[PDB]
Amino acid sequence: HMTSPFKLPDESPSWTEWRLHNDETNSNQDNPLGFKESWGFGKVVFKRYLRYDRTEASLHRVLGSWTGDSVNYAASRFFGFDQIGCTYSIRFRGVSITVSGGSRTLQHLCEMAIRSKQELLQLAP
Amino acid sequence: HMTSPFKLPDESPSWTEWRLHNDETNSNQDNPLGFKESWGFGKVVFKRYLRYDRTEASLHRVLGSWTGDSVNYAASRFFGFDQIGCTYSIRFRGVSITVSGGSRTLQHLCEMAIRSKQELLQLAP
RNA sequence: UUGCUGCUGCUGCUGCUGCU
RNA sequence: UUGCUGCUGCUGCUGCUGCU
Repeated sequence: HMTSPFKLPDESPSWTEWRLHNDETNSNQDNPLGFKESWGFGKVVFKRYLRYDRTEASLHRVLGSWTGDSVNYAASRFFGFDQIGCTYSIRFRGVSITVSGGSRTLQHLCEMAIRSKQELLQLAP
Repeated sequence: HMTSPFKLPDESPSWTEWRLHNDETNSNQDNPLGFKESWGFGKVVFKRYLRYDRTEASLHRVLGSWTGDSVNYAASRFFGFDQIGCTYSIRFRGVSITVSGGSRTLQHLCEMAIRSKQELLQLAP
């Protein structure tokens, strides 16, 4: 058991739900069920698939999936004298963004990760 | 010879200039000579080190180092039926951002790359 | 484009090394 | 933190493969 940086649980679709969504949507790279994101600290990675429908209500919900404080609490379990690498990644509609650097830069990594997340999820389709 | 996506030439400092800058600046991860960025198309990568001093004039100059059109002109030299991977990376003050995906998403990659570049270069120190 | 296995080729990050 | 060499460990992207 490990404390996760995420504050919402994973919502990965089953294979059947994915196949049903594929049968009832025209392009499904344009209209996925949601997006995937992950936070890596040294060799430990935590991942989420979150549903997102491009409304303001849904954007607000998924932007609450991690904060600077929840990331710092989870990441500090792995910190010591030497710096470790930290990475946030998010993929949505065929585009991935990663924000990465050493643990001494974690506050800045979170600031850039949250802004990347918001821009990507709001990208004109 | 290859057509580059960049519209400004490389400004990598020499080793001596870097050592002189290191002797006259207090922290040099806080106050680097500039930032590094690269555009990768399949296995071909183009890189720049650009000087940047955190003023509006300098931000405006370095945001002119590539556009959607200069990236598309350079990247289309490598396109064909199958998609290739495309990646933009930028590192500044210890934080790297990469934006990546397949060549069919290149317009969106540029849109997200330019926004990432601007946020990172404007990040509060 | 759900999740995962094996292969490939590139990148990015951390640490280390030897120049510059 | 200039640029580069060799090592390491993770990630991300493209393509391919076999489930789900």
